[PDB]
Amino acid sequence: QRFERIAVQPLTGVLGAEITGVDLREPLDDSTWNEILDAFHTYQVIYFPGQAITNEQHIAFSRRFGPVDPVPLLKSIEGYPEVQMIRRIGDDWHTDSTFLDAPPAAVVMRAIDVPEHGGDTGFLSMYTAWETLSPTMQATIEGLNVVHSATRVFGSLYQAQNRMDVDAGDRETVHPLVVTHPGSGRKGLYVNQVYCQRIEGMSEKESEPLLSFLFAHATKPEFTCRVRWKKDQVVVWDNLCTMHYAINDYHGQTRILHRTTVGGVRPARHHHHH
Amino acid sequence: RFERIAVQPLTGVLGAEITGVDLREPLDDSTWNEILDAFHTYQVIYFPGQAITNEQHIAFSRRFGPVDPVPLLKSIEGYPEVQMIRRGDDWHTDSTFLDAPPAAVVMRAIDVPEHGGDTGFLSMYTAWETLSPTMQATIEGLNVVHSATRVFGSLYQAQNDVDAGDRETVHPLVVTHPGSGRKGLYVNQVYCQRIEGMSEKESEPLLSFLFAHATKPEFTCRVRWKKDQVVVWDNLCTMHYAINDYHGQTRILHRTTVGGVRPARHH
Amino acid sequence: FERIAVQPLTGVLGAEITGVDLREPLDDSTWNEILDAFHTYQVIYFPGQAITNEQHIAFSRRFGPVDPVPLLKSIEGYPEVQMIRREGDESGRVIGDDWHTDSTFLDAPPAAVVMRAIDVPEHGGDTGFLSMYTAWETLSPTMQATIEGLNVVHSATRVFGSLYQAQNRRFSNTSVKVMDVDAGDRETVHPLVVTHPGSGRKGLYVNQVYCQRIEGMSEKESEPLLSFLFAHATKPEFTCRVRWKKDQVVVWDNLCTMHYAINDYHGQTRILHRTTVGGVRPARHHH
Amino acid sequence: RFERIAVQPLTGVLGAEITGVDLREPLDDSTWNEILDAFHTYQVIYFPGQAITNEQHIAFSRRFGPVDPVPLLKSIEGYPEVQMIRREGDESGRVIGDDWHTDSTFLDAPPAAVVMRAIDVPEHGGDTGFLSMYTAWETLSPTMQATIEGLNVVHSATRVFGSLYQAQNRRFSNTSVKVMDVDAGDRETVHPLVVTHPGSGRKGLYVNQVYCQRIEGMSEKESEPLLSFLFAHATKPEFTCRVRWKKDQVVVWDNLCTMHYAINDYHGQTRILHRTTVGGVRPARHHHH
Ligand SMILES: O=C(O)CCC(=O)C(=O)O
Ligand SMILES: O=C(O)CCC(=O)C(=O)O
Ligand SMILES: O=C(O)CCC(=O)C(=O)O
Ligand SMILES: O=C(O)CCC(=O)C(=O)O
Ligand SMILES: [Co+2]
Ligand SMILES: [Co+2]
Ligand SMILES: [Co+2]
Ligand SMILES: [Co+2]
Repeated sequence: QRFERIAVQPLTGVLGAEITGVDLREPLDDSTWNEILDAFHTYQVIYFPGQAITNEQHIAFSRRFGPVDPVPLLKSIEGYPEVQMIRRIGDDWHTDSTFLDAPPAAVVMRAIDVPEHGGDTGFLSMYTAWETLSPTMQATIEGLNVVHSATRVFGSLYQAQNRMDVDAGDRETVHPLVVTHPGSGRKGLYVNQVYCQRIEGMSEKESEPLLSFLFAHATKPEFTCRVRWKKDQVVVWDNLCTMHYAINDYHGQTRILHRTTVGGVRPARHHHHH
Repeated sequence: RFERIAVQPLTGVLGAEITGVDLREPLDDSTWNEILDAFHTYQVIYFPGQAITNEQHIAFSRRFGPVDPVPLLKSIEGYPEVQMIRRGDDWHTDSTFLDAPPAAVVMRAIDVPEHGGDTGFLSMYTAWETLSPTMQATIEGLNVVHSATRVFGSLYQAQNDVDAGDRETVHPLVVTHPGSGRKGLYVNQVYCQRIEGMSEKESEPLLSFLFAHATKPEFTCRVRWKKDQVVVWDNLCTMHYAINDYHGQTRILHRTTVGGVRPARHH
Repeated sequence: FERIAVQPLTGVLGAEITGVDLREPLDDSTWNEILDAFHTYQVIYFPGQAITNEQHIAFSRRFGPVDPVPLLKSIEGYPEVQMIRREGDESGRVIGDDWHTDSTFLDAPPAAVVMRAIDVPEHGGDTGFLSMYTAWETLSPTMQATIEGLNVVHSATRVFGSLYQAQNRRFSNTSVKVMDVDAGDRETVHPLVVTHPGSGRKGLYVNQVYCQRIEGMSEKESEPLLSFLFAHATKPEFTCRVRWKKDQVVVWDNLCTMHYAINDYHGQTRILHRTTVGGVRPARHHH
Repeated sequence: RFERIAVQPLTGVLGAEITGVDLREPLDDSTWNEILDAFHTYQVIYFPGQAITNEQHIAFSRRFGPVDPVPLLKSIEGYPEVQMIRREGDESGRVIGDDWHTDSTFLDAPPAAVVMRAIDVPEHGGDTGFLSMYTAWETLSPTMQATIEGLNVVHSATRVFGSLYQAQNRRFSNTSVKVMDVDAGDRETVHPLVVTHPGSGRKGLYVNQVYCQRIEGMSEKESEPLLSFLFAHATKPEFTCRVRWKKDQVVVWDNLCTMHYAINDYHGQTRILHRTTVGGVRPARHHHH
């Protein structure tokens, strides 16, 4: 499509794009914002090189995407509670915090101090993962829901490795296996190995073959892109329709990023129509 | 509840010993109906001590459904419905690559080892019934492509009539038994290739899960063969497994096949 | 066999022993034949043996000293005799319904178990057995050479340790003692391949209930090999199936067999009494 | 380290951009030695702005070893040593190399290296994944390493152009691919599971899903779990890099210690690259007896 106010360079044939010709230190006019939002909706993960911005500017940019909440979480930046420090879940493919009834809609991350080489982030499209399934596979699983919890990350199953709050780790939520993105209207797969326990109404054993197949299917290299971080890069990813993977190939070097979270609504099959 | 025969179940899931009946003789209606009841309930049934003839084996078989005049290479001379079986070891049921596989098989031990050569059986009713309602609802409408390609078609030839080996048929994943009215799972690793409409990759995890689920020991029984034992198994709602632990000994049985109707979800 | 009658159950393992009265002391010649049959057939059963507790204990003592198993409740009056019991009304976890051999989380697991039917269903409640000699002997020479030197980490974590506590499938108070979680998590290491101290034969020694990983490997590294061995050892042709009749006594070798409890008797009482004979540390050689 | 070339590593595991060199020209000894160093270290190297001709591509290739064309691929027009990787705008058939593999491991002596040049490539799309089998090997536990180091693996082309290929329906186009012999597709060779690179002296894992059939001496059932585990382990994203192609980019990869993966995310566009293959020696555990 046509971009007049920004320059967009797609990273692959599936997802990811470099956005230039904008200064995120400044407020964005309506026309420029609308192009950024349509690039976000199309490309699903977008990155802005060369944006030496402040905390308030990071927060204000984030707010264009949706609400960002006065969080004061343990890793909140002092004086700027909407920004968290990320200093280095992780190295399995996932999307963030799917154990919540309403996970983030997006995340906006800024490199503060990063390696010259190493520390890439993989991304993939769950739209493409869904669309490459056969019509029969689609019809078979489209109505299923999946139980998500943090039990293997900070709940009882985690604790039971022998060598946050445990109740909060164990609390289950249920999301559709196939979700409709509230902004693009597109269907995407919604499952991940970090937080998904089982299909709602099935046993774990019953669920395992299907979940394992979907994990392997979604993560084929051709559904993926790889983002390199440079100092002052801003990355925004769609937390509903992508998954990501943190690459730890920079042993012994400092990696510091700041993060804001944009709030979403309950993942759903639709937002009041089909 | 059985007045004309004596029935001793082999396990809590399937299999039963039937005594108090002489298969040399014609069966009156009341006795036949009890045998058919026992067959429908226990799914694999065995009659010890039945020193019968070929025509008697054939006539007993005909009570279950049609048995076809057509000889095979292994037909007994003079008795083309009876075949000699002389000696499998994956769980299967027979000939599911056909549009209409056998409904049942009636096998008679002629000369068999004193120990060794058991046959495992399992119930696909119980395999189906131990799946959660949600798993059931999710897969009940699927159909499965069966062929003999890995037994005597192109895939077999590539690792070791080929057109007949490759010919595909489709059966429901879940079938209703035409006599009992019960639903059972219908899949096996020997002949099932993929789920109709799905790729192989899509299909394999679900098929492998169902194969592993159906073959848990508690869904199973084990039949020992004795001279003159007659065994009948339901070829739709059971699977079986040939145990080869009798290296170097003669094992001869006779078999008749009872014809069935196309496996289906409803009649 | 001159003193006993032995009827093998299959071509791989299992035999019926008759012509013996276990109410009586056994002369040397008869005992030696029973031991021969045990070593050969690996699981042996004696049909019509309406014996008392002292007699069960005395028969057990011929195999080795009595060393009770941690998890099971003792019968009233006899600490060496333990229950396997399930009630008509019970719906909780069934004791033994994955392939295993007993208590492999111990440094020195039982050598053998002698179990007697007290009150059992007319049909239902069989026990599966398999031979780990045969499991080992059907591996290719190259597979054998590849894994013969490996050891395996065993623990009870999924039965009464932290992983058990973390899940919902729960044992009944009926046959099973209250237990310590640290003792459930405690690791022991055994060889993957063991030499039976009585027969001198090599057998595979791994089971899905108690084995966590191969010593020195990660769980991920271990899983393919362990899963392959579990599937390989449990093929039906390596197996037999024992039916219980009232007063049948069964003896199994706890080192070279595995067993499987079949629960196809929902709604019926099943009671058996059991004595456990102590063994020594599993090892690759006894020289 | 580098005085004659500029080297920019792509990731912390493998891959590097090489600039400050003109591949139209012969390379002096000092410059070649640095390129070879970089190749040995980074395992896949790429040279962005190299509008070279066929003779120059061939002459650069010869610095790595002699030219030994790969069985499957079609030669270009005036040059039998230069082969096409090509997919047309229109094409819907099997894509060349869309499983992780290294090339032609069914040969007793597979290629040591490949040098590939972009002729006409999409503006976005058609990346190639690479990974390091040194790093795959080195992240296995010492005990796992000791357990499998002595195994050998049977390779053949049966699923690419032998009987198993003929028995299935997913078909290559006539476009980049020669008509092939089924017996040659089925012919087995055996390589060690762990190989020593003859130039770097480093051990790397040597297994791939395209050509490996079983472990020598084992049944298929015995072999499958180990091979599947190694395939999954070697292809973790952190062992990988992703190379984007620009027109006139020259890429050289080590065919012994890397694997690669062709990404097909450019449905409806032409992609043409030209390739020369450098011959290598029998993979082996040691080059010192
Ligand atoms: O460090 C990164 O690139 C992203 C890490 C991650 O998994 C997250 O914060 O969601
Ligand atoms: O042991 C048996 O009689 C069953 C033989 C068999 O498996 C077959 O009918 O294909
Ligand atoms: O109940 C049975 O059949 C055997 C249970 C068991 O595993 C045991 O007693 O060790
Ligand atoms: O097309 C590509 O990206 C590489 C394909 C491949 O495997 C090859 O050229 O050997
Ligand atoms: Co994350
Ligand atoms: Co059969
Ligand atoms: Co037990
Ligand atoms: Co290739």
